[PDB]
Amino acid sequence: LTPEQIIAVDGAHLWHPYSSIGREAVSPVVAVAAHGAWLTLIRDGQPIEVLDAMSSWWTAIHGHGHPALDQALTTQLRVMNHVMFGGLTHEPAARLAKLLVDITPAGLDTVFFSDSGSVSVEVAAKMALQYWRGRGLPGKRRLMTWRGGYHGDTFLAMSICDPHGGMHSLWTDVLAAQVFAPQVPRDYDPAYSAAFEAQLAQHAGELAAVVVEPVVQGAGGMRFHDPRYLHDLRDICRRYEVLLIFDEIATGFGRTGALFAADHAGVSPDIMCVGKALTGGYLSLAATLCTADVAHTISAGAAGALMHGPTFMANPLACAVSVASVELLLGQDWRTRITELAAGLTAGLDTARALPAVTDVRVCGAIGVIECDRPVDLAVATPAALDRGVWLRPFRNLVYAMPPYICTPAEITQITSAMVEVARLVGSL
Amino acid sequence: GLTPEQIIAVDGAHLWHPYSSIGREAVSPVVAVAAHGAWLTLIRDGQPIEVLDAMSSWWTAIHGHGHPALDQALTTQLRVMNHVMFGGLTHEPAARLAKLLVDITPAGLDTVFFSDSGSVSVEVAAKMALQYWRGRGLPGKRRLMTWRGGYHGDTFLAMSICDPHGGMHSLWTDVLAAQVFAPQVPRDYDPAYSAAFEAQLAQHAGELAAVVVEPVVQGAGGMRFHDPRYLHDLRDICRRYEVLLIFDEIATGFGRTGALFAADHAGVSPDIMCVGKALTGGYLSLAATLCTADVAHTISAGAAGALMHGPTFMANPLACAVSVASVELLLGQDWRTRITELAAGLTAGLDTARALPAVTDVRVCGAIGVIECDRPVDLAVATPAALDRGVWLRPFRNLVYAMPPYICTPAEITQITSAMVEVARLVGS
Ligand SMILES: *Cc1c(COP(=O)(O)O)cnc(C)c1O
Ligand SMILES: *Cc1c(COP(=O)(O)O)cnc(C)c1O
Ligand SMILES: O=C(c1ccccc1)C1CCNCC1
Ligand SMILES: O=C(c1ccccc1)C1CCNCC1
Repeated sequence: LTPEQIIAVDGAHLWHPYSSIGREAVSPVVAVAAHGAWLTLIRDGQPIEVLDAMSSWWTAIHGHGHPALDQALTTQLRVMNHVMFGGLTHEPAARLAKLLVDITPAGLDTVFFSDSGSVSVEVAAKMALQYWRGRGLPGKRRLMTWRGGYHGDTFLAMSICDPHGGMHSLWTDVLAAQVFAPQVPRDYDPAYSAAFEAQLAQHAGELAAVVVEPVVQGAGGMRFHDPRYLHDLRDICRRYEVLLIFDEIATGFGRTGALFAADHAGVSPDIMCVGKALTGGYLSLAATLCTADVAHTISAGAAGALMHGPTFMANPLACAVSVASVELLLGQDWRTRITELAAGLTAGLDTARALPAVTDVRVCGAIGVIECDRPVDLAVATPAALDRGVWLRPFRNLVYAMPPYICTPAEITQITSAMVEVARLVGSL
Repeated sequence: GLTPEQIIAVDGAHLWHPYSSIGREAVSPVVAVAAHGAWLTLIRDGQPIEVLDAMSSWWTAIHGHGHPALDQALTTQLRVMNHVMFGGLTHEPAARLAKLLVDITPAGLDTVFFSDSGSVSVEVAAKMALQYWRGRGLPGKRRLMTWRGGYHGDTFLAMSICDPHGGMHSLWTDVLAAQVFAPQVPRDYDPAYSAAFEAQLAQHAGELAAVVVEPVVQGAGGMRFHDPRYLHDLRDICRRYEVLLIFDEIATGFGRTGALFAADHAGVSPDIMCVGKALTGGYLSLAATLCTADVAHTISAGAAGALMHGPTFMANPLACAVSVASVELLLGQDWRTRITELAAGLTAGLDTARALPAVTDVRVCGAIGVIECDRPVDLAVATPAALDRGVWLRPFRNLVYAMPPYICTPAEITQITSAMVEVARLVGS
C-alpha cells in the first residue's frame, strides 16, 4: 500500500480513538517509520522527520527501535513466541515479576499480568472486591476516588472516570455508582484531606478501595497535586480499613521524576497498576501488583482463587521486551536524565506564560504542559507543530508533551519551541 | 538469567496464574523453555522434553509456534516501525489488516475497531450496541441477552453475559449487570427452542440493545456444540424485534470450526462481530470488533458523535503485521481440506473413548475434539499421564479436549487423541 492507498483504506474501514466514522474534521497522517525520538510521516506526498514529543502516548520512553529492546524481542522470538499461562510458567514472566516486585513501592509482592491498562484496573478492582469477600465483608463493594480522574475505557474503569467533565460522562446512568471527592487541589491544603476523610468515614462500610492516579492526573486534565496528599490517603485508608489502589499506568517508570509517582510521598498502596511504558512502547502489556496479605486473603477465601485469566496472560514476547526495557532504565542514571529533561522543559516553556491565551505552564519530571484559555483546535495546531518538525497531540485546552528520555537538549528545545508556537496560534484567531 | 528451579521459586512467590491462588495450588506450574511448530519444550523432573501443544496454547497457535513466515513478518516490521499512537496517525499494517478482515468476514461488516484483548473487544461491541440505540433515541435499550453456557471474557461487563455458574456469579451478586438469559441451547436443532427464545426476547425487546452469543461452539463455558440453524433463527428474531446481533468469534474464528468463521456455517451476518485469540497466529495479544455501515454511521450521527474508546496500544504495528501474515498464510493454502482432515483424525482417534465407563460424550467440530466425562478430571493425575505420552493437555472441569495446530500431521493427531483417551481412562478408575 502507498500512503494514498492507506488513507483510502483508513477512511473506509478503520475506527480511530474517540472518533467517528466519516465525520472527522482532520484526517489521520500516515506514519511510515519510527527511529529513536523521530517519526517519519507523509505530508503532501513527501516523507518528513518529526520528533515524537508524545512518546506515542507515554509508551516510547527509550525511543523507537532501541537496539537493546529490538534484540530482546528477536532473541525471545527465536526461542518461544508464546505459551499458555494455564499450568505453564516461563523465564520472561519470572524475570519480569522479580524485577517489578523489587522496584515498586515496598510490600507489593505479587504480580498479575494482563494485556492492557484498562484490564489491569478491572483486575485491581476484582482483587479489592474479592479481598473483602475473603474477609467476610461483601458489603465493601464500592470504590472511592477524587474528581479529575481517568482509569481506562472498559465499563468498571469508566465508573471512576470524572463523572462531570470526564470523557465517559455520557454513560453515568449505566455505570456502577461510585463515591467522588472534589477535585484534588495543586497546592497542599490540610482542609482537603480532612474533608476527604470525613466523606470516606461515612461510606467506609461499603467501600472496597480508594483508587487514584498519584501526583499526576493524565487524561482528565494533566493536573498535578502535592505528593503529601498521597501520605494523607495512605493514613486515612489504613485507619478506616479501606484498600488503597494507585493507578500508575501513565506515571510509572521514571516519568514524573521518581521511579514511580508513589515514591514522591514514600507511600506504598495495597494494589498498583502499571502499563503504558512497561514494554518501552513495543507491545501491549500491563500488570497489577498486590501485597502478600491481599493475595493470601483472596487465596484463603471461598473462591480460593482470583477469577481472572486473559488468553495472552504473561506473553513471553511482551515480557521479554519489558525486562530489557526496565533493565535499560535501571542500568543508567535515569534520575539525572529526567531532572535534565524537566529543566529543559521548564526553560523552554517559560515564555508561554506571557502569551495571551495561556493560563498556566507546569512541569513535573519529563512532562510539560501549557494550559490554554480555550480548547485547542487540532486543525490549526497539527500543521503548526508539523511545520516545526514536531508531532504534538493536544487535547481539550492542553498543549502538552512527554518526550522520550533519550531526547537531547536541542531536541527538547525544538519540542518546547513548537509547543509555544502552537500556544501562540491559539491566542491569535 | 534463571534456571528452571529459580523460575519455580520466583513463580511460586510472585506470579498469579489464571483463576489461581498464591501459594495454594495443588499442581505447580510446569516450566516451558521453548516452542516450535506443534511442539513445546517443557521441564519434567529437571529434564527438557518435547510435547505436542494439543491446546494450541488456548486456540492461538493455529500455524504452530515460530512459523518462519510469521517470524519474518514480525522482524520485518520491527526494523521499520515498532509502534506509533493511533490518535491522529495511521499506518500500513493497520490498513492491510482492516482490508483483510472486512474482506473475509461475513457480508456487511466493513468497519474495524482494534483493541488489545478479547474481553476488551467484547466491551467495545457492547458499547457500540448501546451507543447505537442512543443514536436512535432509544436509551432504554441497554440490556444484553444471551443463552446459558456462554463465555465472553473476564472484565466486568463481559462477566455479566457469561454463564452464571461458569463465571461464578455467586461471588458477584449485584456487582454485575443483570442481563437476560435464555436456557442452554441444545446440540440438536429443535424449533421449539427458538420459539421460546423469541417469546422471552419479545418481552424484553424495549430494554434490549443486543443479543450476544458464541456461534456454533461454546468454548470456556463447556465446549458445547449447537446446530448452526439456531443462528439463522437468532438473526431473524433480532431483525423482527429490532435488537442487534453480536457474534463473539474470538475462539471460533479463522477456520477453527471448519468454516472461516462459524457464522458461515449458517450463512448469517451479525450486526457486530468480535475476533481475537488466533488473529495474530498466537504471537501477540490483539483483537478486533467489526460492525456494519449502519451501526457505524448511526453511532457517528448520534448526539454523542463519537465512540469513546481508544486503547493506548490500539492497532499496534507489530501485532497487526504478524496478523496480516497469519491471515494471508491461512488464505493462501487449502485450509478447508486441512481442517476436514484434522476433524477426521480427531474423530478416528477419539472413538475408542466412547465405550469408557466415565465418558458421557465424544464430539468433534472442525479442528476441535472433546471427551466429556461424568466427573471432574483430576489435573494431578491427568497432566503427568499426558506428558508421559508426549502431549500437553489442559483439562477443565469434566472435559478432556483439544484444538490442535492446523499444521499437525496425521501421526501427531494420533498421538494427541491417544493421550486424550488414556486421560479419559484414568478418570474412571
Ligand atoms: C492509559 C491509561 C489507562 C488505560 O490503559 P489502556 O492501555 O488505554 O487500556 C488507565 N489508567 C491510566 C491512569 C492511564 O493513563
Ligand atoms: C477467550 C475468549 C474471550 C476473551 O479473550 P481474552 O483475550 O482472554 O480477554 C472472549 N470471548 C470468547 C468466546 C473467548 O473464547
Ligand atoms: O494517555 C492518554 C492521554 C493522556 C493525557 C492526555 C490525553 C490523553 C490517552 C488517553 C486515551 N487513551 C489513549 C491514551
Ligand atoms: O479458551 C479458554 C478455554 C476454552 C475451553 C475450556 C476452558 C478454557 C480459556 C478461558 C479462560 N481464559 C483463557 C482461555
